[PDB]
Amino acid sequence: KPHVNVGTIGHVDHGKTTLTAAITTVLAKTYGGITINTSHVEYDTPTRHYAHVDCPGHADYVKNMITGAAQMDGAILVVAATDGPMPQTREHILLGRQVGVPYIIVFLNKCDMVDDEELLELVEMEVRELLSQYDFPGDDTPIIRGSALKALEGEAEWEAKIIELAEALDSYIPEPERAIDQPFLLPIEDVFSISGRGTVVTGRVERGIVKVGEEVEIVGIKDTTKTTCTGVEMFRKLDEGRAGENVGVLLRGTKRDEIERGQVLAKPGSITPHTTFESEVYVLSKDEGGRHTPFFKGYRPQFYFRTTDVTGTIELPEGVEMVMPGDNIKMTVTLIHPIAMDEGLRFAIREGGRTVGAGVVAKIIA
Amino acid sequence: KPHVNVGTIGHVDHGKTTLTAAITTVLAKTYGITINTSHVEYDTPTRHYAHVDCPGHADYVKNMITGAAQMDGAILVVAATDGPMPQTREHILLGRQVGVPYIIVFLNKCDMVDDEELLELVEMEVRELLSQYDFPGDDTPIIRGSALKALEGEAEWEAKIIELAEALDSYIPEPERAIDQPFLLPIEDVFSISGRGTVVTGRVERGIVKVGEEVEIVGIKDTTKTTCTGVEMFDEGRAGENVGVLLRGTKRDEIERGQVLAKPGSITPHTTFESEVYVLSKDEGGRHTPFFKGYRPQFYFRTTDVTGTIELPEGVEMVMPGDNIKMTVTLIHPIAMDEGLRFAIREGGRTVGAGVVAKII
Ligand SMILES: Nc1nc2c(ncn2[C@@H]2O[C@H](COP(=O)(O)OP(=O)(O)O)[C@@H](O)[C@H]2O)c(=O)[nH]1
Ligand SMILES: Nc1nc2c(ncn2[C@@H]2O[C@H](COP(=O)(O)OP(=O)(O)O)[C@@H](O)[C@H]2O)c(=O)[nH]1
Ligand SMILES: [Mg+2]
Ligand SMILES: [Mg+2]
Repeated sequence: KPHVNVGTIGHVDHGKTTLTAAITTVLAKTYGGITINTSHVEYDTPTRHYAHVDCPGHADYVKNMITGAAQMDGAILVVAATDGPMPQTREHILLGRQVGVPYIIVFLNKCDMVDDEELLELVEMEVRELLSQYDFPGDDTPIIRGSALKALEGEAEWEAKIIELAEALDSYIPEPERAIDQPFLLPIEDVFSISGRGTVVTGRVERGIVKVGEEVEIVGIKDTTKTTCTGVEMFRKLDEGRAGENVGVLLRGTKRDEIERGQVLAKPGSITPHTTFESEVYVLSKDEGGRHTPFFKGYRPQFYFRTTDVTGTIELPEGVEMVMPGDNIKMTVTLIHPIAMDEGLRFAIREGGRTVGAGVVAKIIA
Repeated sequence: KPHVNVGTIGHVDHGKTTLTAAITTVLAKTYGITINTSHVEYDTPTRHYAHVDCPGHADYVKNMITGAAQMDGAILVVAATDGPMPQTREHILLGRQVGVPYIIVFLNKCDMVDDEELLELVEMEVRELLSQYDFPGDDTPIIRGSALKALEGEAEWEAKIIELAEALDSYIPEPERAIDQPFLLPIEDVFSISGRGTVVTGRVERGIVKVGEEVEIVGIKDTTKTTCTGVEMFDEGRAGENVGVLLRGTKRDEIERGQVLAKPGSITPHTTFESEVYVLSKDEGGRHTPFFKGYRPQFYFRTTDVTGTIELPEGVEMVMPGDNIKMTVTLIHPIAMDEGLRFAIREGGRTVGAGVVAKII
């Protein structure tokens, strides 16, 4: 069955842990470095298998969304009807946009505590306005009015709202693109000359398929060039290399001195090089073995993108003067040379190979 | 001259604006949160008065809870024609809760009420209301007047404005000056200055700290005590000055922002208190929806935020934007506090409410 990665987000005390348990309980009855703190559960509807991540606190949601083990195919925003939207409601929607969470469904929780239908519609309208503020489609967003606690306790009218939520997961969250179905991309690691064959470049194929005879672009670091794949070897047992495989790709004519580590091989026109991008960055705390002191607009660390690192300079948002350990911030980075990147690409910030930060490319500038 | 802060309270249309004008006129010839105020100053022979009046009920609620000046006394205006009305009662109760220490009554519109029995009946109702809220109803000065006929220059009614001013002068004591109260310093910055030791900085709120004096360190953690070994201004530090206080012994990790330095014994730490709270309206940039008993915002006391949980009054289920309510607050750790301490209610460092400590539990 199709595998979908989801997770709960929202303000502390709004009911993310309770909802996580209610979903597991009801679906079983009905259909039966950086420190990463997570709760992991799996559950099934008739057509799909879900892997669900919840986190204990705000800082953990920030780290999961920016560098967690699984990319969320969709998020369940939990909003308590009693408080309405709160600061981490807003912060988690914003972070969802910045890190590329593609869909959000809302579970309006604690509706057992709110008798007033006008009050429920008022909270729903505030949530849709907030979703639309951050470029989610607030008017089309599924909003389920429920009680995680009364569903976990076995009340039929509230268990029905959990079923309604799972029906929205199935209908509203599409399966992501499989890596094998995306445009070919190989992050280049080693570069060899083989006598009377030519230049071989190695790496693990990230996306797609490369076949003997296909044109490839060499993208990043230096101006983009093009060549032809004249052979493909797979490391561990017509010729081709597939997403997830370690391969050696033989190139026509390209010399050792015309291709390097940290460039990519890609389907021509599928990916572009950039120096300048907006990002969301988590700065490691002192307890995670990161920086002890804040940094300012001058800071010049190394950015680690796939198989290489590149120096760059940062700009901070309007009215922000410094960035403290453990903070997350929007920063505009200018790398000393271009790197192949799309929105959603993860990177590390390092100081002599101590990790000090984790980022996601939010928006490419020019 | 001694400076005294006063103001008018009472029900819409009972004559607070008219009385404000009448006092000014007769004394001259004789001698975020949206803050809406009318400010006038007037003098008696011995005292200078700064007087605040407000246009609407919601403005009087905001002035009492978060106004720039603590009232030393309030003039309650009651129309003899209506008697006490809902905002009469609400302002007296709020006055008790925010610690307004004296109320004088101006029974207004007596130009419209020819019947002495009826005037005595309104006076008895006002005295009973004041006593219901622990003001001294039986001994409260009550002046029978007409703000309008005084403002229009009728001598019989101008004389009652003079009677009201003589009551301001005799009934309202001057407040304690901050310089004469026990030393209190809200702690902001904490430095280690090797060769001297730990300096704590802030603006002296009350009193004087002198080199060699013992201070208590109050709030957040269990109370500790040490000695002042130095005072720098940015021998002593006085109320209103920015200072750095050097401490005997204390390490940078044994003192923190949000604690206070105090005269020992003068202030105690508490988690639990009753408060009067004004919740900002949507138009003031506050909350859009009501909150219920589970709400857990931050409470800003002097120099620091502290998370807390709330209990509402019996039979209150929710609090709307723009409402003012009595709430019981339980903070996650103690804060040095007395009755009358103001605080902010914040969401993500953004202000959603203003309150005052009414009773320590
Ligand atoms: N009344 C009510 N309480 C709820 C509901 N869901 C959760 N709670 C309570 O709210 C509190 C916080 O829930 P929890 O799931 O731990 O919140 P989290 O911080 O978002 O994970 C717990 O006491 C829950 O029992 C609900 O639907 N109705
Ligand atoms: N007859 C009479 N009318 C008065 C007196 N004092 C005020 N008024 C009138 O009552 C109305 C309300 O007065 P105002 O001072 O604006 O009331 P506020 O809402 O309490 O500020 C106005 O029409 C005044 O002229 C008074 O002593 N006698
Ligand atoms: Mg939880
Ligand atoms: Mg008025």
